[PDB]
Amino acid sequence: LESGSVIQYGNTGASIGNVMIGLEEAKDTTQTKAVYFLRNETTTTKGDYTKLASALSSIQGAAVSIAMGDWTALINAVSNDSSSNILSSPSITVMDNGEA
Amino acid sequence: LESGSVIQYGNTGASIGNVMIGLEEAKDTTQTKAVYFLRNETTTTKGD
Repeated sequence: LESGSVIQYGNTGASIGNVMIGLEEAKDTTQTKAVYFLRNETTTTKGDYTKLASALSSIQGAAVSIAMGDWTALINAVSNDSSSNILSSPSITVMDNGEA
Repeated sequence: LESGSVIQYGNTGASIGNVMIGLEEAKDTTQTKAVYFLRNETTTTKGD
């Protein structure tokens, strides 16, 4: 994020840019005025988790981030299996040449 | 939550990311101005 460099794949249910930006917006911020006649008018503000919540909403399986110095590697991996088995038996009794 | 790492499964009726974020938003927060000429203008706020 210091530059705009990404190796991005949108096929996976998680994009690295959205994850990184949402992580950034969730940090605590200090707007220190230093309007020095109140010499040190700082402030603190808790971050917002909306972008991070939206980024992780569709993730199925493993999505693990590893930081190694101004470079983040996101690994995604999942395996899905499903089975279905249905039996139905309707029956009716009629007379010859009649509709049922 | 320090990173974005999750091993998430939505089939279950509970997703870990939503649980963790909701737990975080329910904590007590201190917006300490330290606008030092009231040297220590703190505040406290109950979580949602």
